[PDB]
Amino acid sequence: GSSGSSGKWGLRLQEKPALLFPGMAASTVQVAGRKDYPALLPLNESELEEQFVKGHGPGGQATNKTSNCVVLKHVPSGIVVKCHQTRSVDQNRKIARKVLQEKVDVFYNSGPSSG
Repeated sequence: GSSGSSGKWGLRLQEKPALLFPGMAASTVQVAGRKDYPALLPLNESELEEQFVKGHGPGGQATNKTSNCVVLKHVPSGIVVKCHQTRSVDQNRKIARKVLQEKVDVFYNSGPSSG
């Protein structure tokens, strides 16, 4: 075997610390809080397609009969509705339009329903 040594002497220096300065304290935007800003959306009546019931085809049970049942649906939303309030087609149209408007509103303000 063998051995050895190394008397590595040395010196050092230092001084007192100095002062510092403060930093900025900015701010930023927050969440919306709410999430249902829109409601009862404008349903353009000139953008809809209606249908009229004259009877029903062979379907066994039920098989609807001739009535002033006006049918209305939303094109982009595909939601359909069948209302019958009076014997007047144009009165039933209005009533069908308002009920469809309520349904399309939530379909735009929210998502689908199980699908």
